[PDB]
Amino acid sequence: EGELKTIMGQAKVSKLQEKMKLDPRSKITFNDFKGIAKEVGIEEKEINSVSNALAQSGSIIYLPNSLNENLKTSVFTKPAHIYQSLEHILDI
Amino acid sequence: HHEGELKTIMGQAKVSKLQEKMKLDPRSKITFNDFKGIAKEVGIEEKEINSVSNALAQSGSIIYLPNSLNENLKTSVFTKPAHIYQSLEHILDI
Repeated sequence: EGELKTIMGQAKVSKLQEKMKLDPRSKITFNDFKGIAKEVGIEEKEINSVSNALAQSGSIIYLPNSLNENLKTSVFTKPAHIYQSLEHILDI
Repeated sequence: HHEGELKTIMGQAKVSKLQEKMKLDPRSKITFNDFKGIAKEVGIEEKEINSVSNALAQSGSIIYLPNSLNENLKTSVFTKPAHIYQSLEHILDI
């Protein structure tokens, strides 16, 4: 509702992005992503909404509906390389 | 979406390039119309801009407050909001 609450809620998701940049892993379980998010004050009640906003923003790749077991539970935290590689090998 | 992994990823790649453009742009505050222009430069249609701008705000990549009553905030996009987050926590100690 109010501007400050909005900005401060958003700041947590920015700190989430910061932590994922510094983590050396590029692929983590959703359970691990949940835990990093908790570290910056994002509760489990908000995690589905935050993951959907990060996926639509292009900031993570997360494919919970995939039939592949690997992809279904995995969060790609540095997707930029994946986007670039895909456009190159498929010549988009 | 079941079975749309490749379609999902490449649609996301457009918004990723939009965040790239905004990191490289030296401006830290632009109008929403300028933002729309930049998004269309990476191939994001007018029809998806409101959903893209919502996902970017919720992920903390922009500040965009269309419901504000301050006319300037209402039509402005903050493209490097990390400095604002940090400053706000600093000056209000929260």
